[PDB]
Amino acid sequence: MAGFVQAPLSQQRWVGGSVELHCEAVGSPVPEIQWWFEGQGPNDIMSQLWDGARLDRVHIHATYHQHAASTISIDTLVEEDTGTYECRASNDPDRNHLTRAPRVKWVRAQAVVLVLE
Amino acid sequence: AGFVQAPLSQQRWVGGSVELHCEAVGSPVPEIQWWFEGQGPNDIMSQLWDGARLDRVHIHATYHQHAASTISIDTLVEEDTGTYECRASNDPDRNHLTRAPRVKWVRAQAVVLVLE
Repeated sequence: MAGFVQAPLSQQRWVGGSVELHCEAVGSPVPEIQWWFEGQGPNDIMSQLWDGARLDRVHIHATYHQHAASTISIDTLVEEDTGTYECRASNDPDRNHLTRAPRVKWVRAQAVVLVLE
Repeated sequence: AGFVQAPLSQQRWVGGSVELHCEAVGSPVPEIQWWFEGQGPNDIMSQLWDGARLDRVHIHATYHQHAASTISIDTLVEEDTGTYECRASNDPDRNHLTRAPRVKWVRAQAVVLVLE
């Protein structure tokens, strides 16, 4: 299984600033970490963030020696960066792809980021 | 509200016990709840309560400066296996006095596996 030894921390930032969130997890094998995001307002749903997202303002750096560590950074914040950021970790062999054995659950830990003008 | 410590996944034995811990900050000091979802595509997340499962589940919390909460489970059985979720919020409407603006609580999860 996979478990968190550090969760990302909620924070309030300013339009034009930056934010950095950190996540750490253990397991054997060493788990993979992904970052996911959900905006405000009942239209928005959780989707995966990727290195280079949002016009290359989002950056993800990860290492996997002995334990999983991952940092997500966002340049030059705008208001719509506001929302819930979620770190997910798993060492399930089928987590990528499958096959209709349909469904690895990743453990999740959340931080809310509020961007004010 | 944010977490400064999430619960940690662990593997235990039928007949054993487990203890999960959660810590969160905010101002006002946020409330913490624990929720649980079993394995197998039938199961959905539901709130755990102090005394649950025939009084095998106990929840102790304190809210001075920061929110700290511990859930303990006595005498484990296989169906205690699943995902345990700590939720935290300091939203004034979270104990949802009908007022229809749907508070989101921040969540942090640990998986507990109970093997025979």
